[PDB]
Amino acid sequence: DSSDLLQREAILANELNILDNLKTFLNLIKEVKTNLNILELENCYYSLQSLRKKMRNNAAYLKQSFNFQQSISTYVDTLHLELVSTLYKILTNGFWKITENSIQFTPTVEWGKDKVHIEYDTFMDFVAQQYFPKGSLDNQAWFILDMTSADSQEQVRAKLNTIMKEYMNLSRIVSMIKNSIFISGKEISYENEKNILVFSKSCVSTVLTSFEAVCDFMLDGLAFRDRKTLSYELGPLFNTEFTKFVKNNASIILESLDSPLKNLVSVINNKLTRLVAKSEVTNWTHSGKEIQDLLMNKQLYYNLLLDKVLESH
Repeated sequence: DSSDLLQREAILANELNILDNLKTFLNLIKEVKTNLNILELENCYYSLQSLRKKMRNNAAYLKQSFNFQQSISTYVDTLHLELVSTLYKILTNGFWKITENSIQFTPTVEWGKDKVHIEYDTFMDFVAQQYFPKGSLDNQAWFILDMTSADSQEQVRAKLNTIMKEYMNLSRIVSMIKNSIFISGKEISYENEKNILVFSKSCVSTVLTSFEAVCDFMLDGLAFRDRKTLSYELGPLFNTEFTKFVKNNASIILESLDSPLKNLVSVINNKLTRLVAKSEVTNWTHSGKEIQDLLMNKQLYYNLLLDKVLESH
């Protein structure tokens, strides 16, 4: 009974220490949650940074009984998922909306009930820094690594992985464009007002006009970031396939001196040239000389005919 009395006095002696400790944790969690509600999502990451610092450093923390301690560490986990999920929704469904035959981009959004202004470059600046600072996804980073619930961690990875794969490396956009340009019966269109690139199903004119849609979208539809990424990835192919197509349809494009397909071919040519300059890449070039010449000099048409004939002659 004096042991019961002792224990009771031990417990009470540690009470104010426990509540003070709890009070701190709640203040740090309040921080995370405040920032998340007011969509200060850059800050919110640093709020989680301090919190995971304090949790890593509290030696009492891991000594708390299983279920109680686990429930706090899981709460904070789902704040990890909440911040990333909010990031992913603003990105994959605010700045970008990519259906299976549309690609839409907007450099600005007014998000949530309180309608807060967010700018794509500012946003993508901190997102890159915090989650992909090496240029790829940091799988050894505390954000992923400190999480202690399997399902919420898998989900955080998945979301961050696709943000890299599809909204940084633009992989799906790159393949949608790749699978349509210069392919007969695959139409593409560009509505500059709503800034959407629409893929359809449906001649030499239609192919050129739809490749011009792609061009216009990259020239005028994108942030510097993504024009550069797509141009890096597609530029080589743009080059090979524009000219191959023009040469293959010479007799319809070049057979007359002032054929109306020449205006369109000219325009796409100067646009491809503006693209290289504008995207600032170095993996491909486009002076546009070869096409300017071909369109201007009838003899070059005759040369193609001559050349083609001599292959199987």
